[PDB]
Amino acid sequence: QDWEDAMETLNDNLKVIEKADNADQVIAALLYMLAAAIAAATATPPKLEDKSPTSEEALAFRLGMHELAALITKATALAYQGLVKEAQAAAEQLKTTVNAHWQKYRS
Amino acid sequence: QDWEDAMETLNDNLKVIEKADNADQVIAALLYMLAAAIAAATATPPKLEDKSPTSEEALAFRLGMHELAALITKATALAYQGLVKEAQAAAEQLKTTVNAHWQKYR
Amino acid sequence: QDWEDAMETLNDNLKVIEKADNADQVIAALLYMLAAAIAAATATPPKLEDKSPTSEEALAFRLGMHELAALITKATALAYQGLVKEAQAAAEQLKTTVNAHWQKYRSAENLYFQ
Ligand SMILES: [Ca+2]
Ligand SMILES: [Ca+2]
Ligand SMILES: [Ca+2]
Ligand SMILES: [Cl-]
Ligand SMILES: [Cl-]
Ligand SMILES: [Zn+2]
Repeated sequence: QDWEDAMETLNDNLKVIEKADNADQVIAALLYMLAAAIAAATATPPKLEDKSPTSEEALAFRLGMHELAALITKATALAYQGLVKEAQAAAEQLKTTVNAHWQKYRS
Repeated sequence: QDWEDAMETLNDNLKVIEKADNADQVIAALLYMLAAAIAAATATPPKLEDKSPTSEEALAFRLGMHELAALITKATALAYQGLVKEAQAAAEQLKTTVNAHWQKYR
Repeated sequence: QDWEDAMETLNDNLKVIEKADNADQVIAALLYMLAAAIAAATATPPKLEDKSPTSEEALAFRLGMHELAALITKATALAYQGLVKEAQAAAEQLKTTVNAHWQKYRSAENLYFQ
């Protein structure tokens, strides 16, 4: 379970959420995303492979992954309330923040 | 994410929890609190604007927010078991922790 | 005592999961585990009592606790889907990682000079 694997899991579950039809499928997908976001914050992306883990740059990376976890959790709260369309809209929005982090640290 | 709005979200959802009649209302509110607590730990509160992000003081702030997330999650477990009164009581203790954190870092 | 207490909570709920008969029992236990894993990442284990909290070694400990939280959350996703046997199997795998972390960071005082 490396960083790219966690990012792939985020991508795959975003596509599941977009096609889902009920709250339970959305919530399951968001829980898998939350697990991947937490895992990604413990992993080292390509751009940081030889950086000091206590560097400001590495801390910023980990905080960015926590930002994703916060957005995923808020979308989970919406879906738990039965606001499924709202949770799907929230997932579509956080896709862009996930993409920002993916593009910043990949390769 | 910004720290002040996360604190407001925590405060708002504590009041939702106090008024709640069933476990699902409590769980949803706790999930909004958990998202806010996670978000708050990625921000720099006013008291830390003059400190390095890698400082001991900034780490203590982020660990404090993680402590809050841990308490929220435990209250969520209680509410998931249908222990609404116990979850509301855990949330009352949560309020003290949130208040203290707000006063320390505002 | 905070770190040891959280490790005890993890172990206690792994047994709950092993004995569970439905998804809701597993989910509640995993949520208690997730709370304990998050709490443990704010604690200082015996092996780190003399180290700077901003040290690389303290950070590696906190990341190891986050690794547990990620595994617990994945098991929660399985149980939320109703895949109870699968979540219980994930929890058994989790026990191995919990034990590894416990052995790494617990006090080794009883083994000194053996
Ligand atoms: Ca892959
Ligand atoms: Ca791989
Ligand atoms: Ca406002
Ligand atoms: Cl976290
Ligand atoms: Cl037992
Ligand atoms: Zn964290």
